[PDB]
Amino acid sequence: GPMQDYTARAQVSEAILLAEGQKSAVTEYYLNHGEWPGNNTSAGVATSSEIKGKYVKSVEVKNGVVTAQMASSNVNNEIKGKKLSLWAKRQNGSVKWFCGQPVTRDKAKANDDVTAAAAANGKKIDTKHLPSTCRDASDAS
Ligand SMILES: [Cl-]
Repeated sequence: GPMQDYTARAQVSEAILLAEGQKSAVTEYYLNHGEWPGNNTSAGVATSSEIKGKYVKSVEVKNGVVTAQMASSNVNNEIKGKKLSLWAKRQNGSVKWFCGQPVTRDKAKANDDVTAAAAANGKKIDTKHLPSTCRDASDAS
């Protein structure tokens, strides 16, 4: 119902905020090297398990894709342990950021494209629990 859906959405908003804190480091890496950072340390951000909050367990950087993982003990059943991603694409004076269900990038260096995450049993936050500003499909432009 509406109380539950609100609770979940509010919790997911914290994951987005924590993931957004990594954007500047990820972009800087890309501009410095002409390719995305493979991992958190290369990007100059904290190890993933240190990027945490009340409702957020971790934030991982993998080939420039920033993926947040919800906690399990104090979040809504439907989002426990589930994930969302942020990723960027060059516009050729700046980058544009995207946010939605989890994605991956196979290589650090191709139109900056990403693909929908393929891990079997996928733990993707349901669309209804994503903010209106975080519903991009993997193929969005
Ligand atoms: Cl937990």
